[PDB]
Amino acid sequence: ARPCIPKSFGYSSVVCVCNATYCDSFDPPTFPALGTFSRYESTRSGRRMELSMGPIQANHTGTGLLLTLQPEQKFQKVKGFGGAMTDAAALNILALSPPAQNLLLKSYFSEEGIGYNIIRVPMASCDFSIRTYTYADTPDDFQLHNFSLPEEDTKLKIPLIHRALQLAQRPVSLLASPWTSPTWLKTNGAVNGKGSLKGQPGDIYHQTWARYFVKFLDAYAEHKLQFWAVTAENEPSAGLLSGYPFQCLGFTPEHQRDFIARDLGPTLANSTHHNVRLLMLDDQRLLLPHWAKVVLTDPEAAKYVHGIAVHWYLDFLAPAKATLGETHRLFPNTMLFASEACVGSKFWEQSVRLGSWDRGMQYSHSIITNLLYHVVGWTDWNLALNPEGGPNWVRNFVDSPIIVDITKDTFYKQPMFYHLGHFSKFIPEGSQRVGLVASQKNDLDAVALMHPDGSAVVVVLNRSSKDVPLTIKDPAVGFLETISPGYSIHTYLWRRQHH
Ligand SMILES: *[C@@H]1O[C@H](CO)[C@@H](O[C@@H]2O[C@H](CO)[C@@H](O)[C@H](O)[C@H]2NC(C)=O)[C@H](O)[C@H]1NC(C)=O
Ligand SMILES: *[C@@H]1O[C@H](CO)[C@@H](O[C@@H]2O[C@H](CO)[C@@H](O)[C@H](O)[C@H]2NC(C)=O)[C@H](O)[C@H]1NC(C)=O
Ligand SMILES: C=C(C)c1cccc([C@@H](N)CN(C)S(=O)(=O)c2cc(F)cc(F)c2)c1
Ligand SMILES: *[C@@H]1O[C@H](CO)[C@@H](O)[C@H](O)[C@H]1NC(C)=O
Ligand SMILES: [K+]
Ligand SMILES: [K+]
Repeated sequence: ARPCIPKSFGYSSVVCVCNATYCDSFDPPTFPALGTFSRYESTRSGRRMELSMGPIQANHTGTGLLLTLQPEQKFQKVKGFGGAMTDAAALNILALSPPAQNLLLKSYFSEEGIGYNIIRVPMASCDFSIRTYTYADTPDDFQLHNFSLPEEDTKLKIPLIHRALQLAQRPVSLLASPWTSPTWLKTNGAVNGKGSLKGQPGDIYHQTWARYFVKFLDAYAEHKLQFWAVTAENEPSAGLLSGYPFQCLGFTPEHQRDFIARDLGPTLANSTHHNVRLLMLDDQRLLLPHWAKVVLTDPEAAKYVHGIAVHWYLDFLAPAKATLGETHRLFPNTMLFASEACVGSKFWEQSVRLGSWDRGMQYSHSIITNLLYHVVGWTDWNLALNPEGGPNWVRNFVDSPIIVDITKDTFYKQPMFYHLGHFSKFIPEGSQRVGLVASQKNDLDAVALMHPDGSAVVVVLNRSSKDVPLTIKDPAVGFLETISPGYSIHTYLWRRQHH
């Protein structure tokens, strides 16, 4: 439709520039006819999800790298992909002119963009807020008569979510997560710092907190928004830490277990929102498998927990097999879901690196990692930030796939945007990961899935500098002869028919 207008800021690759009159976009999605494949290619050298087509061939007589699809080796079904409508994201989006706002939202949520189908919604304030508040700051309101949504919700987040839903053809799922409770429910009486709910699960404090989730869902439902899931707390481990700088609420895994079993599970199940799924953890992966063991081996907690939400701070190393792998082995029927990821959080690295191919590769490598370890979806953090990586009331700035420069009424689509889009655009909800076997050792990262309609999608990431010729074999269908250029990412799509 409209190509990337590239701009360099001195990092390893380019951003695509959008403004009030222009943004890069795709034509309406169509599949290549049976016997043809589509390839979307992005490269450090500047290609941005460029479409080409090739033939599927009956024969192959190379001896080089062969990737054989395993369409009958089935893994997890995919929920989807998206990002977070924080106060910071909403403020940044709405600071653009109406035309630029629309082109930003279409970039993420339209079929002429990358087809996001998940939005994570903070329950009141977090670090990516400029005001500290909860929905029930009036103290000792245990029946939550004064619970209400402030303008951050009613004027900023909710209208933007509605606009996103209008632009999407794919059903969008919302996920809610709280950072802090009202301070009068907390041992330390502050939004931040070390502190937990007062008392113990099953008591008035805990019941009030569970009821606040229902009040939140009720309030959003009054605005005609329904949630797919909630998490039991954003990063519950954070509130166990002395001096924690911003909004938090500390739970040990035992506290979370008992809160879910006694309070949050029963309260949600008793409500009109009983179909909303409950995800535990919502925290970093080295807390697994221990946290899953503590919560899910209690049958009274386990019956309320639909899944385990994981956060990915891509700046930092941690094992995958020992965390996600072991958790899936122990609890295969409890889905894993990546509810937050970000990069740029180290104080000594530039929060926003406009055009960083490396940060793009961190996004796609993380997504592939997640999908190969059974994770059913992947959710970015802030949908948009300013060039400082904000706003953020504690200056905990980070990067975002879209960076807004309001002085030019312009926004920049980072490599991260395209790396995420190589997945989000091409993996409909209900797709199933399938196997993909390499004939020889190689430097590529790849994942294969099957759409609900049986079509194939393969993503190939090359983090190496070398162009790698390869062949994809679909045993039902034939061979795709291709190349994975150095510092590229490709998505391949084709129709599958059997004979
Ligand atoms: C939005 O960005 C576009 C693309 O850069 C601007 O349009 C370009 O303007 C330059 C300078 O006149 C032309 O040489 C290009 O040919 C234009 N490109 C296209 C695709 O039209 C546009 O002026 C910007 N809009 C605003 C409101 O600033
Ligand atoms: C379970 O859900 C029902 C709502 O259907 C709750 O019943 C309401 O309780 C409030 C007081 O908390 C009353 O003022 C309403 O009149 C009740 N409504 C109905 C329709 O019965 C019930 O309290 C909930 N139980 C819990 C949370 O333990
Ligand atoms: C191209 C194919 C099909 C392929 C088959 C087997 C192995 C490989 C490896 N070169 C890389 N893998 C270990 S991986 O692709 O399985 C992988 C990549 C990732 F980004 C995160 C991860 F945990 C595993 C490639
Ligand atoms: C494919 O393979 C066999 C090799 O013997 C041959 O019969 C056939 O003509 C080849 N070429 C094509 C285009 O199918
Ligand atoms: K209030
Ligand atoms: K930083």
